[PDB]
Amino acid sequence: HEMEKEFEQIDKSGSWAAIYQDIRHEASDFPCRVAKLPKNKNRNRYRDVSPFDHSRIKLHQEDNDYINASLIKMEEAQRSYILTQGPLPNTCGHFWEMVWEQKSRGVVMLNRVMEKGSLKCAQYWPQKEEKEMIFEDTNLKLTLISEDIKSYYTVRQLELENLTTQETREILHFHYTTWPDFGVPESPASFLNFLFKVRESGSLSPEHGPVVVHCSAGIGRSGTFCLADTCLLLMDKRKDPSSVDIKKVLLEMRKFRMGLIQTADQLRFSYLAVIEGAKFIM
Ligand SMILES: [Mg+2]
Repeated sequence: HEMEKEFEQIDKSGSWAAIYQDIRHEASDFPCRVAKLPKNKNRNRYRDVSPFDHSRIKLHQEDNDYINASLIKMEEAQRSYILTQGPLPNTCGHFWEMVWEQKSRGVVMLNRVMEKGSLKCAQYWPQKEEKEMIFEDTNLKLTLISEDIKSYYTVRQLELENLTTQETREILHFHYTTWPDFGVPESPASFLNFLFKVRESGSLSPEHGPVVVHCSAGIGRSGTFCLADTCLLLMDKRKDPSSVDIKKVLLEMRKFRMGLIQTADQLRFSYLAVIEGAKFIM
């Protein structure tokens, strides 16, 4: 591989910081007028992280249609993802309305609810079978049916019911529970095993709505997930897999949501995950 020796070169020169700065400078800037309306102030977890108007997900019920979520439609890779912030105590109803309305089958969570003793996401799913959640604003019920708890991630079977129609769906909740408190994983092996399990589930199939991916702001770890998955798809489809340019792919993604990949260490980690995943995509 070359991005393999190309990885070596960037490591060698200590230019991750510079390459990452270049991405920030080159990234698209589109308007986020709706996210910034006064009435949406309490629907944003971070004032500095907003969906662009052109790609935001719109809620369908008769109220206010806004949720901080973006559709990332990766044209060449042929896969779409919704990236969204960790829901707030007042937007869990909206979050599950989005999953229903967009026909998602999987939700991918990349943080723990509390990290370093600080809350990063509301408890937006039920931890106990007998204590289901009812979101009275959006008329949805959510029940934990089972979970498969593993050392580095947990997969939950959730039943989401539209209480208006009594229709139900099974939603798979893929929760990577072991991202470090500071920095990125030393090795991408667990992250890749996690991604491959999400893939294996069918949750990323074009038969279903886009997978919902989140972390706390929905741009950093979430960025890393969608970037690695898309690069690996492009290296599998493209006539010559060495032509896939991770910085170009990330700029393409950032036409859909700002800020994806939040640090130079995250950008390095994405490269490393894609290089290692490729060996596995053998
Ligand atoms: Mg119990």
